[PDB]
Amino acid sequence: MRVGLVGWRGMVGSVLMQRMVEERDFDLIEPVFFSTSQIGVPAPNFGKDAGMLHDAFDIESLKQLDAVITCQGGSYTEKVYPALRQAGWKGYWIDAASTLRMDKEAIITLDPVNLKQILHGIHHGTKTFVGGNCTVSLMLMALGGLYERGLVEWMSAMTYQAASGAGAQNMRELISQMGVINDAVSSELANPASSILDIDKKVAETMRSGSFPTDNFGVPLAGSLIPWIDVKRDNGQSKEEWKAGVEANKILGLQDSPVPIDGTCVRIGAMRCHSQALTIKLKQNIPLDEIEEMIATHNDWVKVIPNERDITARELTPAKVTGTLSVPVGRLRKMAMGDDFLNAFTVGDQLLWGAAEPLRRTLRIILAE
Amino acid sequence: MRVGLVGWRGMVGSVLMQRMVEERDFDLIEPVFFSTSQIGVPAPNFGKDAGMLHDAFDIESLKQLDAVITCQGGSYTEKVYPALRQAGWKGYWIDAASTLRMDKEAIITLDPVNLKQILHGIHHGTKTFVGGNCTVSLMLMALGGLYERGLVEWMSAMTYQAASGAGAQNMRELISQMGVINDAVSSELANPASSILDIDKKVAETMRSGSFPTDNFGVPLAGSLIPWIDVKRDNGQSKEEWKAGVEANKILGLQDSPVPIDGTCVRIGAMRCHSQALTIKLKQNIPLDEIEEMIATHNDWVKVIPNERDITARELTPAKVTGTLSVPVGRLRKMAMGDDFLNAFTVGDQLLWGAAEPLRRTLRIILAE
Ligand SMILES: NC(=O)C1=CN([C@@H]2O[C@H](COP(=O)(O)OP(=O)(O)OC[C@H]3O[C@@H](n4cnc5c(N)ncnc54)[C@H](OP(=O)(O)O)[C@@H]3O)[C@@H](O)[C@H]2O)C=CC1
Ligand SMILES: NC(=O)C1=CN([C@@H]2O[C@H](COP(=O)(O)OP(=O)(O)OC[C@H]3O[C@@H](n4cnc5c(N)ncnc54)[C@H](OP(=O)(O)O)[C@@H]3O)[C@@H](O)[C@H]2O)C=CC1
Repeated sequence: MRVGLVGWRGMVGSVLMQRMVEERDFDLIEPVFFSTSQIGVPAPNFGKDAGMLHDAFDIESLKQLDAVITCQGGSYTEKVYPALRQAGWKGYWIDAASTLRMDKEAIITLDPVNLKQILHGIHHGTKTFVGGNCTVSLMLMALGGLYERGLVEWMSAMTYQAASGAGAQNMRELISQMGVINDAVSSELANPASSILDIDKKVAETMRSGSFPTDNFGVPLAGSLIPWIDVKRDNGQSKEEWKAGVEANKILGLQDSPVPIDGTCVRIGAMRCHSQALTIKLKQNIPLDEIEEMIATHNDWVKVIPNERDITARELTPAKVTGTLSVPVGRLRKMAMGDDFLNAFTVGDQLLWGAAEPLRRTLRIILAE
Repeated sequence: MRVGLVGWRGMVGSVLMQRMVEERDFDLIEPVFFSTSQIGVPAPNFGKDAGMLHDAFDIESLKQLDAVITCQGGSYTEKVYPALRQAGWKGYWIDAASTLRMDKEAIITLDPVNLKQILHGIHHGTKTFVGGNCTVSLMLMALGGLYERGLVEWMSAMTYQAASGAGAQNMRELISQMGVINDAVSSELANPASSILDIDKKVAETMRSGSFPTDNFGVPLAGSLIPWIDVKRDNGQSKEEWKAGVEANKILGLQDSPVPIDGTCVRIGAMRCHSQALTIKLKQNIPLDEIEEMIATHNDWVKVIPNERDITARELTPAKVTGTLSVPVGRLRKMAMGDDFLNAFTVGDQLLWGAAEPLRRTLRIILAE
């Protein structure tokens, strides 16, 4: 099987390449690397000599592939995908971009949750598989056990999303802002007797100055937060908040009687892990022990963290989860509103299960079929 | 009126002193400054000569006062208050500490919300007024218009709390961690050709190293978050989470039929502003227009922000709010769950309305009556 890799050099592409090498996926395929700016240059060697970098916009060369995994971006897909399908290409298009996500011909891939849907799609001619919004994937990887049993009446999700989710330059900007903040008061901080209010005044002024690097976020992120991600929609939601409801329900195949999912998506100063504080209304008053069981047994990556202070601080955080495929869920308890109200706090790496991993897994499933 | 000041030198006390100077509160009282570390030397001069520093632990001295405003802390209140009351002192004790908050002889003070209760208390013998938990005060300052009309059935609050809530040293630690993170990749941070994954790798290692400065938080805060604040309670709640409901209902005078308030309190890398994402269940389907008016007209500090991307990014954040008495609230909209489900996001400075402001206002109220 000849598999084309587009967008392998970017952020999500690099995590994918790294994962494909670790799982030795290249041993199972004939890799062909593409580029939109380094055509002709020798292709990267991840174990196999793939030759030179091909032209990512050459529909005719793309047509000779059996599948394509693209991490290039939405505009790329919009430009190339239509022309490629129209050229008669019937190969598998595995995309990280949100472009085709809601197309009737496409399946949002998150196999630990919807393997059956994916298989039925493969067995019935579906050739387009798209990774879901990073936030949706991480939410379902944590609560799949509940949704799977149709136990969720509705769910409010307040998120704490990492800078990396907006882009590599956004992550760089976050760390730069951190340095600028510290630079401004490094002397005072070194002086044990310095005034905290003096340090505070200086930090606020620094964050508010024109020199503070905010090209990418538009406003400060380090030392602050931004309660709005992506474009505004007519009902007042941001596109980020809207995606949760429509994507989760498509993944679960609940379009006919969707579960209401809503909340506020907030950008915080975390590097690359998204965390979510959920208010889950259950259709029944299930004993907490059984709830923890349903959650834990859903997949190999979710992890129920005991509702104890010390352990929660050490394991239910971005510092702990970053760079791993682990999806811890903690603070599980019934809420003051009633025993059919379940509180849950989860953390997940949005570059792995939230981006690269489903693409990886989808190729292995297709190969296995 | 002779008023003793205890804890005027610390973080909260310093914010209080500056506010008392700005409002010219000292022109209406005879201030007596107390110390827990050194006496006999001249007291601070915030306008008028106040004499020497008095022994904050001397019962006889405290008995000579008409009131005491203390920001010293609970340890101090526990040592002094009981003895002072047992000694027959009937003066007003205005406290920033949580010690007496749920005491049957104490009223939690947040006059823009419960002036009536405070006045009633003063006219009927109540001599102890305690400022509420910062998160409670900030939430009620933003949503008072709704609670005042008994329109809230329940509310789920997911917070984003600043380092200052934990203390001056915690704020310093947050900034130091930011510096350590930046230092680790400072050299390549600005080079767009360097691997963002390698940068991420180094930041992750740095945060995980034993030498990362975590003496106060125990784990990293900068670049991460900690979904647990204060000690665990027998149900699944942390003490911080538990406070919200009991304190809010006491302030509102609904202890016999309380509004269920619950959620997860999370510490994030902000300096001195607490933000909250609320899922508000209304008892009736009220037009969003009326809700906005109700919220906006409740007090002089709440500020309702249009539900638009750019204005939200610049107005509804700690960067905007820090060091000010403004309490913006935005993202107001009905949720997918139904027209009686209201989403809201608010930000407030936890050292002002969340700590110092209620104390000086209570003093002014007592002076007037
Ligand atoms: N960030 C996240 O957490 C998530 C992102 N996604 C999606 O994944 C897709 C790709 O995102 P992302 O990987 O962040 O995009 P990047 O900008 O990091 O990479 C995309 C392309 O930009 C080109 N490029 C230009 N300059 C550079 C450079 N200096 N270094 C490396 N590549 C460069 C490369 O193409 P070429 O080699 O041809 O020049 C690369 O393939 C997007 O559609 C995004 O929405 C989905 C879920 C999560
Ligand atoms: N931080 C926050 O956001 C909030 C705090 N609170 C409460 O306010 C109370 C006080 O907190 P906080 O103000 O942070 O306590 P601080 O540690 O900042 O100050 C308390 C006392 O420590 C002594 N002290 C010792 N060294 C110093 C120093 N180098 N500089 C200044 N003072 C020093 C002073 O007492 P002396 O002059 O007698 O030596 C001072 O009054 C607590 O009960 C807390 O729970 C309530 C809501 C919010």
